[PDB]
Amino acid sequence: MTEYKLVVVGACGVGKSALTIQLIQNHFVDIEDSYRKQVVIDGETSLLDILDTAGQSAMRDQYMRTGEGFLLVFAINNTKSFEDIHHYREQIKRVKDSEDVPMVLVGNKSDLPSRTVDTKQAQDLARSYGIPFIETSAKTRQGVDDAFYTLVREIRKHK
Ligand SMILES: Nc1nc2c(ncn2[C@@H]2O[C@H](COP(=O)(O)OP(=O)(O)O)[C@@H](O)[C@H]2O)c(=O)[nH]1
Repeated sequence: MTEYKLVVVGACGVGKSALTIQLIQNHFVDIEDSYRKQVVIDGETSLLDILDTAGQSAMRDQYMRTGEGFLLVFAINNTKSFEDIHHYREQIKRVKDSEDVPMVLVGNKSDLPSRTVDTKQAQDLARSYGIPFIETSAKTRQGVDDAFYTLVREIRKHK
């Protein structure tokens, strides 16, 4: 059976944990740093081993090296978190020592009316990196499966 090591990166408070909890435990409440569950994606059974991190040591650099795919998460009501995305992508590329690393850009908190990051901005950035962009809400579950499953699919095309 296939195991996919995924890493969810992004600034503090963007909803990395909420997204992962929603995926794995199917709920949202307004504490675990890692998660593990077997799911079926496009008919293939996959064990997802997922780490949520903001980069703020030995475990971290380790999980980056072996992480096979990365969700780059920002919140649509957090301009700084969007600006931080470049730093996260560059850091990953450095540690992987590679230019073809599976990634997906995730704009979370899409249910909220406060928006300071335009969808156009995010789409343009994703196009530049050559990766998918998915709008999500850990609260409503919008895009949650799609974000993670799309990443798994990026990992497959990569191999
Ligand atoms: N409204 C809304 N709140 C969210 C969403 N995702 C996370 N949150 C809230 O944002 C806060 C920080 O989320 P958290 O998962 O701890 O962020 P993390 O530091 O990236 O893991 C918490 O109060 C969450 O309930 C979302 O999609 N919508």
